[PDB]
Amino acid sequence: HMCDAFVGTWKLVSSENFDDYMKEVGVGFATRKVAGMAKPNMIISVNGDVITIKSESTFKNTEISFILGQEFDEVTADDRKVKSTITLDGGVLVHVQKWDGKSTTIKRKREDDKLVVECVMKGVTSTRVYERA
Ligand SMILES: O=C(O)c1csc(CCc2cccc(Cl)c2)n1
Repeated sequence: HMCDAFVGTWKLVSSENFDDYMKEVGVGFATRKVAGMAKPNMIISVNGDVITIKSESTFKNTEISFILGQEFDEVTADDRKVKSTITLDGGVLVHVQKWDGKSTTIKRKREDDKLVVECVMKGVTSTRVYERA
């Protein structure tokens, strides 16, 4: 029952500062523009100890499966090859990505009927709000 409130299909409804976040991560112009235009559906499911997060959009379809606290190698939608660890901290899913001596954290939180995604690198944050599909 660890992630019960996150499970489901969620659709993007708002975004703030995502272009700047992507600039900080190092994403190039054309990818930023097409990725920024995406309106992803995020699909979260749990089977035993294995969590799966899919993100589907006209930009890219991604899928990760993982066990909490257990690192995995990930190819991000922007084509970074990162070492990722996802943990639950106080009811927040905390997704840390390490690559080329850099780090970024993606937090996923349930707030009211929304699923809020907060993306941080260095002092640049982006907040993206999803609603049930
Ligand atoms: O709203 C989302 O699901 C969301 C926000 S950041 C993220 C990781 C994947 C990602 C996609 C495009 C550019 C970069 Cl730099 C990172 N996913």
